[PDB]
Amino acid sequence: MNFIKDNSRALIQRMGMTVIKQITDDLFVWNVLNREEVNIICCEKVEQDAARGIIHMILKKGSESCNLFLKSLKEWNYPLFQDLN
Amino acid sequence: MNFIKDNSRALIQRMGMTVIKQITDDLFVWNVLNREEVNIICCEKVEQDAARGIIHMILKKGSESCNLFLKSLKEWNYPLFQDLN
Amino acid sequence: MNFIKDNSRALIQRMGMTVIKQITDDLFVWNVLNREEVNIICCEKVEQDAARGIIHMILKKGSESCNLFLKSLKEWNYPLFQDLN
Amino acid sequence: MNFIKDNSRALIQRMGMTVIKQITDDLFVWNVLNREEVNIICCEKVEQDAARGIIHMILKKGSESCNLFLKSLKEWNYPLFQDLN
Amino acid sequence: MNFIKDNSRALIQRMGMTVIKQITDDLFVWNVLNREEVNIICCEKVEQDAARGIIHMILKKGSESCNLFLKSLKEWNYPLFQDLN
Amino acid sequence: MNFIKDNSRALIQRMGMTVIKQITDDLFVWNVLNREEVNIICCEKVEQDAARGIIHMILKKGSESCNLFLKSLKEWNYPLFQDLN
Amino acid sequence: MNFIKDNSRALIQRMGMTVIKQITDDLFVWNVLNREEVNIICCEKVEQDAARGIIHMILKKGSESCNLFLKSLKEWNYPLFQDLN
Amino acid sequence: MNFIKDNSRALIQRMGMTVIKQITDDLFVWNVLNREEVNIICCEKVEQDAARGIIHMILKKGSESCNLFLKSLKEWNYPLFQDLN
Amino acid sequence: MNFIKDNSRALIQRMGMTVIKQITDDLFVWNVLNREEVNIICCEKVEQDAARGIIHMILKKGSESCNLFLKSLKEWNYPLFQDLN
Amino acid sequence: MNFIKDNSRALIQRMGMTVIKQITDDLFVWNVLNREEVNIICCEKVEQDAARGIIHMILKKGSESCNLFLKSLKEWNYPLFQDLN
Amino acid sequence: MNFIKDNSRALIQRMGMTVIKQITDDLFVWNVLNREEVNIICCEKVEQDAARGIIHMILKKGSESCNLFLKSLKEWNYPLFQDLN
Amino acid sequence: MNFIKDNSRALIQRMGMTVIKQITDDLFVWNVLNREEVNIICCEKVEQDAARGIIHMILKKGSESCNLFLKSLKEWNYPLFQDLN
Amino acid sequence: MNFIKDNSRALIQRMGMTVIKQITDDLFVWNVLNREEVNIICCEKVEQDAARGIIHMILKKGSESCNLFLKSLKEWNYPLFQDLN
Amino acid sequence: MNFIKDNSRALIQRMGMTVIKQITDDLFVWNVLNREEVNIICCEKVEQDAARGIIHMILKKGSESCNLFLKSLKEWNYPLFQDLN
Amino acid sequence: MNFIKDNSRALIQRMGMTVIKQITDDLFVWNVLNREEVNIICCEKVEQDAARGIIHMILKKGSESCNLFLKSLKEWNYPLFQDLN
Amino acid sequence: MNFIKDNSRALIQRMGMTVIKQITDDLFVWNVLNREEVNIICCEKVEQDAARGIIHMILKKGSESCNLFLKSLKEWNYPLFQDLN
Repeated sequence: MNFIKDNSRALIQRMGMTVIKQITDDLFVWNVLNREEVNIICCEKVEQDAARGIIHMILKKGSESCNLFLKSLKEWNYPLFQDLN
Repeated sequence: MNFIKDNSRALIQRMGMTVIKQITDDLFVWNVLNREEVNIICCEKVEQDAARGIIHMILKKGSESCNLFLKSLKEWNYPLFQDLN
Repeated sequence: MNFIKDNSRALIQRMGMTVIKQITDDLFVWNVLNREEVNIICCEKVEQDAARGIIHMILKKGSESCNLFLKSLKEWNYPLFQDLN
Repeated sequence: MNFIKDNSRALIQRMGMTVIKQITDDLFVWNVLNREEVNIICCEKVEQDAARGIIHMILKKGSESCNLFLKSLKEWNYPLFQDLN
Repeated sequence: MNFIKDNSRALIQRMGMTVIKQITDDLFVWNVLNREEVNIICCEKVEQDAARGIIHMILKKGSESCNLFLKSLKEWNYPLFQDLN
Repeated sequence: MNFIKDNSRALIQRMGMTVIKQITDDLFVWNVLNREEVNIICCEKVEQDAARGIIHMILKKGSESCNLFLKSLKEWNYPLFQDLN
Repeated sequence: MNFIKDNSRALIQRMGMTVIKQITDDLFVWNVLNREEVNIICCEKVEQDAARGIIHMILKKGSESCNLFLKSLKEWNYPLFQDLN
Repeated sequence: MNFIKDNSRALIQRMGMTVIKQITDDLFVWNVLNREEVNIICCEKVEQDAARGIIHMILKKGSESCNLFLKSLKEWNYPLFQDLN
Repeated sequence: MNFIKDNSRALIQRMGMTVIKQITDDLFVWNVLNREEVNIICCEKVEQDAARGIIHMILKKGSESCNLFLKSLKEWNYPLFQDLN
Repeated sequence: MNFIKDNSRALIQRMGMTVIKQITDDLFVWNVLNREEVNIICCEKVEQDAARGIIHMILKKGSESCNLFLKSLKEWNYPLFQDLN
Repeated sequence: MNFIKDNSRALIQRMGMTVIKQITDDLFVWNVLNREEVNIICCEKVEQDAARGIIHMILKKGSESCNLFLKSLKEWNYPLFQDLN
Repeated sequence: MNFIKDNSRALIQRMGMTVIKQITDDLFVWNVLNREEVNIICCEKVEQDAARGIIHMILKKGSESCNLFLKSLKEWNYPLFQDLN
Repeated sequence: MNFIKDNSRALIQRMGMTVIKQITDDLFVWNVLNREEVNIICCEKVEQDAARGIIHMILKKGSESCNLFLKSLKEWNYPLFQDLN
Repeated sequence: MNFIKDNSRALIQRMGMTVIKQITDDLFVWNVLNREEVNIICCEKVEQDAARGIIHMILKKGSESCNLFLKSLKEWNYPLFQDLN
Repeated sequence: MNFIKDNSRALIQRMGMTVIKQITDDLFVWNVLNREEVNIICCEKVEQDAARGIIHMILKKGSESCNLFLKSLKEWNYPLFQDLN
Repeated sequence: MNFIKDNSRALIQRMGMTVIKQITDDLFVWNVLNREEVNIICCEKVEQDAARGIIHMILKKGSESCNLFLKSLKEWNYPLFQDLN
């Protein structure tokens, strides 16, 4: 995805932990991330580090699986994604 | 395996450490890698280096033992293997 | 132990940190693990990594000392060990 | 359980703390969760985090032990489970 | 201390947070634990984790300093220590 | 700063978390620490560890930026800074 | 760059890990460092070692690509770069 | 120092991380360890490994600089040093 | 190749190990280097020595096979190759 | 020693790094290994390689100095040495 | 041995260093290779060179001593020896 | 062979040691070179000298035995032999 | 330098890696060691070997360039250099 | 050259291998030494022997080609050449 | 020396590289071996070969200079020299 | 000796350099070969040539001095001498 890579500087900044545990919920229900790739993200204390944990697991997982993150970002935390565009 | 060799440039890139410790779990349970060939992989810090550690232990171990890696890659980290095809 | 090795793929998955700090309690009281081999396990953040930390310290410690783990798994977290069989 | 996994996005959202301390009561009386796996759940402040604490302790504990959660969800908080179906 | 080590499985279970903040009070007044070794114990949320925090700071601090814990356990929470013997 | 370095043993001891989240407020408003260097400090549980987190981010940030910490310590928690001198 | 080389003794000292993971974010978005040259930096535990990891990847990458580091150092951690001049 | 070397087996065992970050505070204020030799110690996860990190930096730093460690061990964690003698 | 030979003084200097293990990945997938000619390169500790290991295996392998190195250098580590021209 | 040589295949397998840094502690306190012969062992990443590092420094150091290893193996990691016999 | 000689082209290719240090362990315990004939093998950096080091020490050592290598290859690295046949 | 003789100026130049130890592997398995005619080649330090060692042992060994070298050069180091034609 | 040569037995012993990467920082900023003579030092695993790597690059580089090492040893690791005199 | 001949006793002593592989890089780029006259130098293990290998290939190659060595010695390893004068 | 010659079979066996680089340190500080006679010893890969390198440089260097080796062997690696007698 | 002469065709073939430097160690300690008759053997590069160097120095040195070779061949490299009989 070109969108996630170009906005990755702000998506590791303004994202926030309270939506990261909600986005990685929908990424697990849709069988993208397994349980142990959630525990890599959600166990890190700083919200910027868990934001680095998702995005580098998105960009390795194809381009069609980048969408299911971005569909989960337009549902949870829409005012970021409205301002991100 | 022709599949692992041709995709080895991307499989050392998009694989990720969180699944490498999960794939080398199933490779140990199925008696492919012993314990000391897991410690060569999982002790390396960069996730790209542990990805070079598995694949060069796969390609030396036959062709029928390449499958048990690839069966473990369609279970753990399927959105890579879906996008890898 | 043949039982721990064959189920090691699921025992690093469904085990959970809340019982790992309870199993390695009973492994320390029964003088299997010393204190520094508990700190290797319990300091790791992901619950799958501490689960890899116990099991690879069990399989190196004999076969009769594998039982004291498995006796501690039928006391703490029995619904796993009921479903594991 | 396929039911808990597919509805896990909504079950960490609409569940609520007042029933989570009541469901983990029945999970303790039926010897699924011990006391220390209740203290992992009930000590977390946000009701969404304790909801993530139960469900990831259910999915690791077999499939037959997923039912005793779901029997406790049709007794306590039935209007969720009526609307969940 | 042989007594604390042998009962450490139950002392991290039945102890309880409400006495752990009272025992580590008397351990601070008697100059065993400083303030920062109380903050390691009392900031942990689960009462079993703060119980692991005291006991592993007792067993490292000599054998004569194990007594001042045990004198503080026969004053605060005597019905445990009565049933512990 | 010679003042912060010489008193750093007591400033990681008597500082306290309730003022550390107030000092790192004024350090963020004055554009010294960004948001992610606050999350390194304030997410640590022990108040001595967050006190080690500020001071080692002060001493790396110049000498003129050490003052804005010390101006924020004479406003918030003056009875320490009165007794520190 | 003459500026980075002459200040490299202090830039491996006062830089700090919390900005190094933020600078190497902007170095990746601007296509200077790929992902595996971030994992060489950010996986090292000491903040001085990750600071040696960036700067020796800057000085090998041209002189015009030294600027994009220095533009990212005047945005993230400006009080260093103000005091560095 | 003959005292630190002979008790180094127990000083890497019973020391504990909560005092190691307090001893290496006083070792930095007294200009023995610089900042990067603290980051070698305090970034290691196991408390036994950070205890190996101090003592092997003491025994290389003279004999008169071994005292300032031992003066900092009779202030912080005296019940060890009382029982160590 | 005239380009690799003339810039070989800087290509053994500014190249870096983190891209050398990535370039020799693409050189192996495209059947230029076999596995044992990668192990000559990647096992050498200094990044300048592995850079001498690739280039002297390029210049012996034809001129049309020099391109596949240079195509792999415009993909991995482009800011060198941008500044190299 | 006939015991160490005959069991050297399993002692480089089931030993584990967490006890190797504890055995080479007691080997240093008893003046068998100096500091630089510990750094040969403990700096190697794989736990099997540090296990090869001790044993080949034992078998070169006499037969009476093989005992002090074996006394340190019956104290630290007794369930191996119980199962080793 | 006719088997080792005919497969020596692949046994210096697919063998791997992680099993070569494990095979030459069992060759030393069974008194085939002494210590200095292990140091000829295991000190070579490329895994293909240590594989040339074993096999040319096997073929000089009789035919009955070729078996103890091949018994150690059916225990360590069986998926090669399964695919080798 | 007319092909080896005419290209012998470049085959002692661009060949490389890493393939010379691989070609003389296949020349030994096919019973062309014995072991002592490999030790004449592979013990020479410069890769150009071992390249002079093979080719002058090829041209003395018939013309039909020149092919088995050239079949081993189209398998190992094909990009030379592609560019050699 | 007579001072470095006479104390070279202790300077390869008590120096330590954490200051060797800091001394060779200042030796690079002052244009004594280039980058590839740092990679010879800092890539060696044992701290005694990197200490042998600096000192034998000092004694070959003049006598006036021995001072810039010794000025960097009185800034970084002064308690050694205080005890060295 | 009179300068190289008179200082050849010290230039085979204080030169060092890490610059010899860097000087013979620039001697190859400037078409003085071909590849096989580098392999005579750089394959020798002792750094004094490779230093004898360059200088006796300089003094045979004219006097105007002695300069390109000496220009490469004032760029790489200037503190020798500063102290050599 | 009669002692070194008679024990030279075991001193090239049980000595070990980690003390050989420490003994040849003290042999250089005491002006026995120059730098180039250390590089003959320490550059050899097998620890038995560097042990042959010292002893044959001792026996050529007088009998009074054999002592300074043996004084350096009773300081570094005393448990050999205790068992050697 | 009739045994060495009749097996001299295989003893110059299967012997190997790693034991030849170990046999000529024991031949020197027992005052058979002096130092200069070791340097004739061990300086030859091919292991078959050093094997021709020992045996033709054995057969000239009596018959009772042939035994001390053969006693040193039943200690070092016994699996040859077991298969030689």
